[PDB]
Amino acid sequence: FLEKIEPAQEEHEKYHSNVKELSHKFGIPNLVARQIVNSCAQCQQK
Amino acid sequence: FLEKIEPAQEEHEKYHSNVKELSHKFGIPNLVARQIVNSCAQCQQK
Ligand SMILES: [Zn+2]
Ligand SMILES: [Zn+2]
Repeated sequence: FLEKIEPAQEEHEKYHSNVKELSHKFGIPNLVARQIVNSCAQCQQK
Repeated sequence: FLEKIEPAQEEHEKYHSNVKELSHKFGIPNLVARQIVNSCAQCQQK
C-alpha cells in the first residue's frame, strides 16, 4: 500500500499537485490521491 | 481499490468495527481501515 502511494506523497510536497495530478501521474484513485492533498496543511486551508 | 475495501465499509456499518478489526479481519492497512471509522459519524464524535 505504501509502496507506490508513498512516492506520490513526495510529489505533492514538491509541487502541491492536486488529486487528479497525483492519480493521473501515478495511478492511485482520486481518494488515495486526495489523502495526500488533505494531509497538506498549506492546501488544507482555503 | 474499492474491491476488497468496500466489503470492509459494510462491516463497520454493522458492528462499528475499529481499524484493527477491519484491518485484522479483512487485511487492509490501519490507514485504509481508519478511513472507514473516520467516515462513521457516530464514531467520529467522541
Ligand atoms: Zn499542498
Ligand atoms: Zn462507527
